[PDB]
Amino acid sequence: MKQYLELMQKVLDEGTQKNDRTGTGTLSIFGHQMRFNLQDGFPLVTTKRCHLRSIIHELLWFLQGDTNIAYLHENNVTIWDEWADENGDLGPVYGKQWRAWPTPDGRHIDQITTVLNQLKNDPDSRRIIVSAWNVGELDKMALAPCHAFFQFYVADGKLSCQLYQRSCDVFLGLPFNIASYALLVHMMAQQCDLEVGDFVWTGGDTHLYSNHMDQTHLQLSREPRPLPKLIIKRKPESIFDYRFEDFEIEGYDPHPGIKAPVAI
Amino acid sequence: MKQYLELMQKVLDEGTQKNDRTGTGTLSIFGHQMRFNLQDGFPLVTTKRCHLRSIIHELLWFLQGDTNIAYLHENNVTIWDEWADENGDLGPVYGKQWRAWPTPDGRHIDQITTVLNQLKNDPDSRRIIVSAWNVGELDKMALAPCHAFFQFYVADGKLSCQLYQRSCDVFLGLPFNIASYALLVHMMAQQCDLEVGDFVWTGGDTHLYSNHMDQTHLQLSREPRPLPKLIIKRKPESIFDYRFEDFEIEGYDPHPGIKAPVAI
Ligand SMILES: Cc1nc(=O)c2cc(CN(C)c3ccc(C(=O)N[C@@H](CCC(=O)O)C(=O)O)s3)ccc2[nH]1
Ligand SMILES: Cc1nc(=O)c2cc(CN(C)c3ccc(C(=O)N[C@@H](CCC(=O)O)C(=O)O)s3)ccc2[nH]1
Ligand SMILES: *c1cc(=O)[nH]c(=O)n1[C@H]1C[C@H](O)[C@@H](COP(=O)(O)O)O1
Ligand SMILES: *c1cc(=O)[nH]c(=O)n1[C@H]1C[C@H](O)[C@@H](COP(=O)(O)O)O1
Repeated sequence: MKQYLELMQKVLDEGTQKNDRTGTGTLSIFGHQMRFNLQDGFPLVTTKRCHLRSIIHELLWFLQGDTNIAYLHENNVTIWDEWADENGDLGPVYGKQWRAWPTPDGRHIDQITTVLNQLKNDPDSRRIIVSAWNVGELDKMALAPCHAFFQFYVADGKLSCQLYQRSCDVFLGLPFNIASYALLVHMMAQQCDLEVGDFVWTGGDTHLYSNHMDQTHLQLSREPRPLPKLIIKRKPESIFDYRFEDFEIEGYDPHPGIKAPVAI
Repeated sequence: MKQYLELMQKVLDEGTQKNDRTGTGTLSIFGHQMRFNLQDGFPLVTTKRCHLRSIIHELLWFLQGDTNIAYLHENNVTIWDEWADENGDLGPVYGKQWRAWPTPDGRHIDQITTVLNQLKNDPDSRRIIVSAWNVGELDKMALAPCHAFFQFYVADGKLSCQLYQRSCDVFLGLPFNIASYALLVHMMAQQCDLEVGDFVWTGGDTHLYSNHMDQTHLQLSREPRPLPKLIIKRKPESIFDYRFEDFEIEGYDPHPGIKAPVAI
């Protein structure tokens, strides 16, 4: 989509070569922001084919508060397999922090129903935030939160969200991370009787792995297609009540898929 | 500064009227990014005289892990007075989270020592982060962290920093918060023998209070002037050892100060 392909060109035009944790090497920029108006269409990348099925299941998993991959395995999603231990555990990553952030005096905060209650009862709050960056449990996590912190905002009956992604693999994770949060914004807005506004993506270390260069130029030679449309077929009683079958993407005609190795 | 006045105008042309928690009223936008190259000069606003003494003592108060305004008073800095209790405490705000984030099991993480050790031993890390947004202690704080989360980055021997500020009073808090983190970048870079890079500012709810319209219009009438340069006179033996006397600003020629009421 125009924003995404301009980001790729930007990393190529001004990225600095950097060595990294996995030993693969990246081309990197620091600091970027893009905005997607969710009323223009659902932001699912069309210059390569993305698997919506994996995106939806991972988001339903996060919302259930789950951090073990068995659910994802029951649904034929293997995107988190490489970081899971022998028991299928990833440690207190996203789902646990969203649904049960532990306090130092023995409580657990459910940040997702806190946010829902804020949007319903106090939508002009400047504190409507969900953080996955829990400094005291970072060491128990298989991988530190890439999409770390996000904030909601309501203006003129529309819900907007801004995500700070501290680390971003542009080719592989970012198509998935944009679609996932746009989906979350449609579900929140449906629960609060709000319209969808903007998804704003802000990035920290935004990079392209050295072994993704050919597939990046191949993708960069393609014209974006019209954006698909998201249809939710049901309003569940709670945001924790949605299921895969409630969503319908319409009009998605992508270019061929492009395979790329994930750096572990 | 060009970017600062540009944001100021953008909030006026684009802002939506919001009833906020103080019953004052704001015009706000959501999602904004600004980039300051620290090689070009220290970003202290010149279209109004800013008081650097207050900026320095607050940042030094933060690095000492102190949340009691007694120290600020010892140095006659009055900025946090309206939020402290009968004993001068603000609760576990900025300073406490930066130097002793409480783990669920009773320990504390010093995020500043962690960051110094990462910049020295692993500068390619994509995890060099300080979070003041401690979900389990927010209810104890007099005001929730405005400048909430920040990340360091190193490329080509230069140290960059991005701040995510979830709530921003453009006229009062922002000149102050920008100078504050530019200063911290200069001190970290000196301790880690790096050159300064970019200070990237990203805002969430970015606003102008209804009772600052006149002084915002006054400020928008003034030509920005060349940026000052910062000199750190002494190299302390740790980042916890700077003192007010070690910093000099040079070439700071501002337009006259502009007085404006704070919303409490
Ligand atoms: C280096 C690295 N980059 C990543 O983007 C990344 C992503 C996740 C998890 N995640 C959020 C994923 C999103 C997309 C993925 C992926 O493997 N995509 C394949 C297709 C998988 C499928 O069939 O659905 C692809 O798009 O080619 S994995 C975990 C660690 C990571 N590590
Ligand atoms: C509504 C609100 N807006 C703020 O910007 C704000 C800022 C702080 C703390 N802070 C970050 C402060 C920075 C600057 C301030 C101020 O009143 N400045 C005056 C005079 C003080 C001085 O610097 O000598 C000025 O800049 O002229 S207060 C606390 C609560 C807030 N509340
Ligand atoms: C992490 C997880 C996700 O959902 N999407 C992402 O883009 N990533 C990427 C970022 C980086 O390339 C790697 C995580 O490694 P690190 O912790 O930043 O070193 O996966
Ligand atoms: C908070 C403190 C700071 O250092 N900088 C800021 O700009 N502010 C402002 C933001 C907002 O106007 C107010 C805090 O109120 P709220 O918690 O956002 O409702 O102070």
